[PDB]
Parts: sequence; C-alpha cells; structure tokens
Amino acid sequence: RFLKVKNWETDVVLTDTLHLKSTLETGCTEHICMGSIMLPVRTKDQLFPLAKEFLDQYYSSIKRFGSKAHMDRLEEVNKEIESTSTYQLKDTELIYGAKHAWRNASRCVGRIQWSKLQVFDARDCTTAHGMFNYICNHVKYATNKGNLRSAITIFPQRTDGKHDFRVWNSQLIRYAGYKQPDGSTLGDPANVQFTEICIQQGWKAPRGRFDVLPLLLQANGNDPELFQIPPELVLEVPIRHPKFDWFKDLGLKWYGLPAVSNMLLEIGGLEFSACPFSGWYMGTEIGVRDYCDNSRYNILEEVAKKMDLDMRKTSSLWKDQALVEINIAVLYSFQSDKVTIVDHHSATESFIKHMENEYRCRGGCPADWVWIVPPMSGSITPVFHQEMLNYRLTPSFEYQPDPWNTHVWKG
Amino acid sequence: RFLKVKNWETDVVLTDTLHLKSTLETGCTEHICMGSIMLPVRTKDQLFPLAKEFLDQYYSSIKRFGSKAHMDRLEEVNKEIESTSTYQLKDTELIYGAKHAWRNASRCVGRIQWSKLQVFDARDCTTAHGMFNYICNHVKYATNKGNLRSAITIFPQRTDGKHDFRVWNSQLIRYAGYKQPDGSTLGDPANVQFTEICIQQGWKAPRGRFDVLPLLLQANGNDPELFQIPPELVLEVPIRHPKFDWFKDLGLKWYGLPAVSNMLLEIGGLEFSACPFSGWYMGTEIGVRDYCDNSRYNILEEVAKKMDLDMRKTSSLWKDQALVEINIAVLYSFQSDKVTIVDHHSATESFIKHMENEYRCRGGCPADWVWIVPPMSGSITPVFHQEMLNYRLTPSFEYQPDPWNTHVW
Ligand code: HEM
Ligand code: HEM
Ligand SMILES: CNCCc1cc(C#N)cc(OCc2ccc3c(C)cc(N)nc3c2)c1
Ligand SMILES: CNCCc1cc(C#N)cc(OCc2ccc3c(C)cc(N)nc3c2)c1
Ligand SMILES: C[C@H](O)[C@H](O)[C@H]1CNc2nc(N)[nH]c(=O)c2N1
Ligand SMILES: C[C@H](O)[C@H](O)[C@H]1CNc2nc(N)[nH]c(=O)c2N1
Ligand SMILES: [Zn+2]
Repeated sequence: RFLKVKNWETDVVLTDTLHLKSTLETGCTEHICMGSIMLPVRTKDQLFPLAKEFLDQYYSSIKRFGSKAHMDRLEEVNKEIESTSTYQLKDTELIYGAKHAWRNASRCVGRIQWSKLQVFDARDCTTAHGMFNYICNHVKYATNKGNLRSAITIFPQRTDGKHDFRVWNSQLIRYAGYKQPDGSTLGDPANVQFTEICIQQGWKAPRGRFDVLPLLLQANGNDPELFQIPPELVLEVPIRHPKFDWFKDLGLKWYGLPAVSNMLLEIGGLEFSACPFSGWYMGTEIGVRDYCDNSRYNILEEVAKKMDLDMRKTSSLWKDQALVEINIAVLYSFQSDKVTIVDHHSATESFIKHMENEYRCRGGCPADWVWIVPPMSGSITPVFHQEMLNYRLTPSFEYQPDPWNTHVWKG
Repeated sequence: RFLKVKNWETDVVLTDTLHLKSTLETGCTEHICMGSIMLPVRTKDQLFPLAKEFLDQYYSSIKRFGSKAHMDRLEEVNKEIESTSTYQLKDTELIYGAKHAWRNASRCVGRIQWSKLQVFDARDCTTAHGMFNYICNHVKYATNKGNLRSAITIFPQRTDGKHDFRVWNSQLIRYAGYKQPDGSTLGDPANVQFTEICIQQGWKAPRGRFDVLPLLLQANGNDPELFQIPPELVLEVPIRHPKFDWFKDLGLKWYGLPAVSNMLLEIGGLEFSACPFSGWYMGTEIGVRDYCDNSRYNILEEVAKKMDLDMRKTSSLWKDQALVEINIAVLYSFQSDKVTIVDHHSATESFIKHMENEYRCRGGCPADWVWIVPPMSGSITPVFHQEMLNYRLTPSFEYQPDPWNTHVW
C-alpha cells in the first residue's frame, strides 16, 4: 500500500511506503480525526517482540541483518528477558535508539539535524546528586558558549515502575512564575504550579520576574531533591530591538538553551523516564509563544502601546504588528550575542528539504502538520502547502504523567 | 466514546457526542492520520436509507419525530424512489438541507452565521442563459450594495450523470490569469488554466490583469456557454493603506463577493452538482492568500522593497512585516468602502463562541483545525489552542472533478 503527499505550492508529489512499518496508533479512526488533540508496568510477555523488532531495525541499519552478530544478540537479549524480565542496551544500540527517537518525532521541525545528536549515557547514575552532576555537564556541553550543540542525557530505564528516575522540571532551564494575591502573575505564568512545588520543597524564591528555577531531581524512585544550576552555566540573552530603543527598557531576557526534560524515551520496549534533551531555539518559540500567548508574559499589549498602535479595533492588526516586532527583537538579540537561533523561515525550508530527503532514502517522514507549521506567518512558510502523513514509529519520545501526580512519597 | 476536547488557553472542556452520528469517512485510520491531506451514480437501494436518514433528522429538528406527518413523508418518498429511481425535496427540506450543509462544513470558520442563509431554488432552470439569470440575481442580492448577505442558488439535481448542471468557474467572480512570453504571469496564476479554457472556447480577453472572468455555464449536460457578468453587478474595492499613501500606486483592487461555485451539495442522497454559494471574505483570504501566496500574486517582494526593509536575510522577518501591512490595508479598504469584511481575530473568536453553542445545543461541532486556523498569526487567535474533532456529517458540501476532465463534449 503506497501513499502520496502533494505539495500544492510546487506540485511536487512524494510516495510514503514507511507508514507500513508503523506499529503504534494515532488515535484516529476512519470516522474521526483527532489530528489536533494534544495528547491522544511492562511484562516479559510483550517485551521480546518489542526487543526483536528494535534489534532487527538496528542490525538492518548497520547492514548486518541476519548475521551471527545479529542472531547471537537476539538470543542474548532473549535469555536476559527470560531470566531477568528486562534487558540492557549496548552503547551502540542506545545511541541509535536516541537518534531515531528524534528522527521519528513527527511534531519536530528541526529534525534535519537528527543524526548529529550527542548522547550522554548516564545509566550508571544512582542518586539525585549524580543526576545533578550529569545535567550540569549536559548544559555546559550543549551551551558551548553560545555555539549550541544537540545533546541528550539518558538516565536508567524503568524497572518495576517503583524505582523511576524523573526530572521533575519540564525543561532544565525555565523561569519561575508566582501567583500574586491580587491575581496577577510575576514571572512566567506557564511555570506557576511547578514553582509552588519547588517552594514547598524548600526553595528560597527570589521572587523576581526572571529567576532560573532549581532542578528537582528524582533517582531510583526516591523523593526528588533541589539543586541550583550554577548561574555561570545558564547562558541568557537580554532582549533588545534593532530600531526600537525603548524595547530594552521592557526589561526582558531569555535563556539560550531549550532543553526538554519531562518526556519518555522508548527504545525496544525499554522506557527511559528521565532523558533530558536539548537543541537550539526557533525564534517563534520564545517570541510568539513565550511572550505573546495570552497565558504567558503577555508583553503584547505593552509593546503595542509603546508603538502607539490603534488598540481599539482588532481590525487594525496591532496584535499582529506587535507580534512581528517582538520576534524581530528576539532574533536580533540572539544573533548579536552569537547565540545559536533559527528563524521560522529558515527552519521550515530546511525541514522540507529534510522531508524530501527522508522520503527518498527512507520511504517516508512522519509529520504532524498541526505542530510543524509555525505559530505566525503560516502560509508564507513552505510547510503550509505541504501535505503530511502522521504516524507513530519506534523508537519514540512519549508524554508521561506529571510526577507529582503519580509519585509515592517516602519522607 | 463520549469524546472530550480541551482549550489549552482557557481549560474549557467540551464533550462531543455528535460525532457518533457521523456517516461518511475521514481518510484516517488507527495507523495513519491524513488530517493535512487536501482531497480524500446512486442506485435505488443506496438512496432510500440516505433519504430516511435525512428525513429522520429533518422531522426531529421540527419536533415532529415519529409523527403522522413524519411517517406520511417517509412512505411518500419511499414510493417515489421505487418508481422514479430518485425523488424531489420539498422546499422546506431543501432550505434545511442547504443550511445544514453549511453547518457541517468542518473547514469553515464562518459557520456562526449558518442559519441565516438565503436559499434560492433554481431547480426549474433548463438552460445556461437561465443559469446566467439566476446567477446575476444571486450576485446582486448577495452583494446588496456592499452590505453582504449569505446565499446559495441551487440548480437541478444530478439524474443519470449525463444531464449534470455545472458552473465551470471555481468562483462566480475571479480575475484572469495570463502567462507572459517573458515567463512569469500577470493577473491571477491560480486561474491560468481556466483563463485559457475560456479563450479556448471563445472568450476575448481584455488582457489587463484584473479582468473579471466570464461565466462558463453548463445546463443539462450540454456544451457550456460563456456569459459576461454585468460590471455594475461586480463590486470591487481599491486597496489603499491607512498610513502608507504610496500603497495606492501598487494598483491593487479586489472583489467584494466570495462565491464558490465548483462544489457539490449532497442532501438525503441527492446530488446538486451546481450550487454556487457566497458569503463575505475574511481579510486574510485576500491578503495572506490572494496577494502573497507564491503560487499567486506574490507581491510581497514589491511591498517590502518600498517599505525599504532589509530583504537580505530571512531573519529580519521582512516578509512577516509586509504581510501584516498588506492585510491591514485590505481590511482598511473594505471597511472604508463599507463593504462587509471580517478580520481573522474576530472570525476566530466568533467561531469559538459558535463552537461552544454547538456543543451546548447540538452536542458537537465538526472542525478541521488545519483549515480553521488563519494563515497568519495563528497562535494569537483563540482557535489555535482549541482542540477540535473532525468528522463528516450530512448534508454536506463535497468536491467534484473539474468539468473539463469529465464532460462528454
Ligand atoms: C536542534 C534544533 C531543534 C529545533 C529548532 C527544534 C524545534 C522544535 C519545535 C519548534 C517544536 C514544537 C514545540 C512547540 O512549539 O511547542 C519541536 C517539537 C519536538 N522536538 Fe524538536 N527541535 C530541535 C531539536 C530537538 C532535539 C535535539 C530533540 C530530541 C533529542 C527534539 C525532539 C522534539 C520532540 C520529541 C518534539 C515533540 C514535542 C511534543 O510532542 O509535545 N527536538 N521541536
Ligand atoms: C459569511 C462569511 C464566511 C466566512 C468569513 C467564511 C470563511 C471561510 C474560510 C476562511 C475558509 C477557508 C478556505 C480557504 O482559506 O481557502 C472557508 C471554507 C469553506 N467555507 Fe466558509 N465562510 C463564510 C461563508 C460560507 C457560506 C455561506 C458557505 C456555504 C453555505 C461556506 C462554506 C464553506 C465550505 C464548504 C468551505 C471548505 C471547502 C473545502 O472543504 O475546501 N462558507 N470558509
Ligand atoms: C507550547 N508547547 C508546549 C507543549 C509541549 C509539551 C512538552 C511536553 N511534555 C514538550 C514540549 O516541547 C517541544 C519541544 C521539545 C524539544 C525541543 C528542543 C530540543 C529544541 C527546541 N528548540 N524546541 C523544542 C520543543 C512542548
Ligand atoms: C486556497 N485554498 C483552495 C482550496 C479550496 C477548494 C475549493 C474547492 N472546490 C473550495 C474552497 O473554498 C473555500 C471557501 C469556500 C466558501 C467561502 C465563502 C462562501 C466565503 C468566504 N469568505 N470564504 C470561502 C472560502 C477552497
Ligand atoms: C497542505 C495543506 O494542508 C493545505 O494547503 C491546506 C492547509 N490549510 C489551509 N487553510 C486554509 N484556510 N486554506 C487552505 O487552502 C489551506 N490549505
Ligand atoms: C489544540 C492545539 O492542537 C494545540 O494547542 C497545539 C496546536 N499546535 C501547536 N504547535 C506548536 N508548534 N506548538 C504547540 O504547542 C501547539 N499546540
Ligand atoms: Zn486524523
């Protein structure tokens, strides 16, 4: 069964055969599409097929399919599942798994870079302090004084689900949010809940509009612990605008390293519940979502005011106008400080090339249009007129429940 | 199986029960989502369940479900089908059918106005000249001197597929597209092929670039005929900018009346191949789409150039900045000339209200996030953080092959 996607801007057609390798499910049916829904304990019974499938993939990619090396490895993993009810990945396997999880991440516009991931194996870690140490080295290596480098750090896999490693932060670096008594929010509204947890766990909040949050780290199923990333490791960029001198006076800055830490890495049935990964920012992530979203910093209005915009009628597009300027300033700031950033035009063009290259050498590229198209200027980026097929491949990154909702407290 | 959708900006949760009454298919499966794909004759046995399904919802909507009247009409249609192999809608059913075809159009952000559709029954029409007349009356009524009103005009239903009524234009009003020897195009690149087909069938093009295309009308499956819409019926808006008075000299205008004419309307099994319908523009449909789309006017370059923006690297966001000004202007021009137009903030906010309404009174509202989200500034509109469920209800508007690929000549 061959499937076709058309680019309606260039009439280019591609043929997806890769969707047949799809194991997981979308949530869609023949009678309903859940394409815009954000979100749609493992026994040896269903593990070896998941293991076998992964090892078949791996040994295929290294062109050793059905070799004695391949067959012994299967046999070896089998006996280990038979006797220990889990199994350990070799280093080569882990690296492959991490890179393909990213490659398979259908909502990621930045996957042209997937094969250049720096994989830190932290499977020997046993304590939160050791987690803190691995994360510091990640941040330092990834940041690289502004010349950002893709990296992922992988903590030990889940076992009986009672001894999980978790990074409780949604990102390694993120600013606090404080609900004031009068209903207003100081800092980043997105992080109010997590801030409160941290504070309960004994964090001394400076209560400023741009305080870096502490790391809240859980090793081996134990209660999480608070650590402060060394300020000198957190690279930040003051936000100014190239024509607007008053923009600097808005007092804004943002951190340079986007590093997501609350997801789950699945490789051959194994689950890595703590697997922080990082790349670099597309400008709109900060400028459109992190400032202008109504449930965020919402400087939108204050930027509009200082531009002396007609803020009466929305048909003046003052909202649209301020949004462009804020994204202009975000790109301007990061470039001026030689901190790696990409604009949404560059990233989408790059992705289209990636996708075509993927269809030719892999027979497909799973892609989530709803998430790949940029949150501003959609139709003037080339992904907008690009049909995309969405399906789920393993290895993968998955969502998992917030740890504070599932964790059993030791004391 | 009582599905829930969440707004992530507001945490409002709605529960969708209406999707269980879905008949048609989406194109997706458990293994693959086709949510971004643009495009995924009836026997007696196929027809009657379709008729019954339609008549059942009709009589429920008028609170006379299971009534003598209901049962009367069911037997009545049933008998006509076994005899004539088809049937005819009562006027009331036609109006209900049409309005609900709009209500169910999951890709339409304008559906809050769905019940105020003006239906023009054109089923007595027999010729292209007749179609032209019904269409001129539609255009004039809809336009209403700039105060636009929704309308649909419905021509005879398909019979045996050889007697089809078809409006060959994609819209009633659209500018011509001529490609120059030079290489590029002038007029409107989307219409290049059709502009050729008109000339190919005898149109004499004014080869300016805002030349309103002729109508190409097909009655009862005959060869189609060219007709020129009276210019005084074609309301146009000169495009100026409220702050940049160099903008006027770009020489741009657009027509006030968006009127889609190539879709098929399906009611209780019956197929209306000619059914032009019209409302009023969302600003972005002309500015983010009919000016800057690289496969159309693509005047972005020209605009930024005499905004003298730094067009050296994409990271200056000059395209974005220009895109916004063009759209500010479109809105400004229409409002200035008192021609109806809605901005993308207003329409999306309207739709959220409409959506809530439909969950409340109907139990659901099929919606295609990929088309509902405007082509600019998506994330600062309320629909962006709105989860939506997409499914196919009937009555519906559907796509159909372009006539020139089909029509036996
Ligand atoms: C190197 C430059 C990268 C860029 C520019 C980039 C860009 C993006 C953007 C803009 C999104 C949409 C998220 C949103 O708007 O909320 C996204 C999603 C995602 N990215 Fe990438 N990314 C990069 C690197 C990476 C890396 C290194 C990984 C993993 C190792 C990764 C994995 C993912 C995943 C799993 C998602 C889906 C999130 C979800 O399902 O909620 N990305 N990316
Ligand atoms: C009155 C104001 C209206 C507004 C503002 C509006 C807005 C829109 C917009 C922005 C689209 C996106 C399509 C594109 O960008 O190319 C759309 C699609 C659509 N509209 Fe509405 N519309 C209106 C009235 C109507 C009426 C009166 C009908 C029919 C009774 C209708 C039926 C449809 C259908 C069927 C589609 C999708 C066609 C497809 O599946 O490709 N609309 N509309
Ligand atoms: C406004 N969107 C918030 C929704 C969201 C949820 C989760 C989770 N869990 C993770 C998310 O992250 C997406 C993502 C992941 C990794 C990224 C990397 C490595 C770099 C980058 N520039 N953006 C990313 C973006 C987003
Ligand atoms: C660039 N996208 C083109 C895809 C498209 C195809 C067809 C068809 N056939 C019909 C389409 O119609 C969209 C539409 C239909 C009716 C509208 C009405 C009545 C009013 C309005 N403002 N926009 C409409 C927009 C679109
Ligand atoms: C490929 C892509 O899905 C397709 O071009 C769609 C995307 N969203 C759209 N949205 C609107 N409003 N109009 C369109 O024509 C499209 N085109
Ligand atoms: C409801 C909606 O699907 C949800 O808010 C999605 C839409 N598209 C998105 N796209 C990106 N890049 N990031 C997001 O967080 C979202 N959110
Ligand atoms: Zn789907």
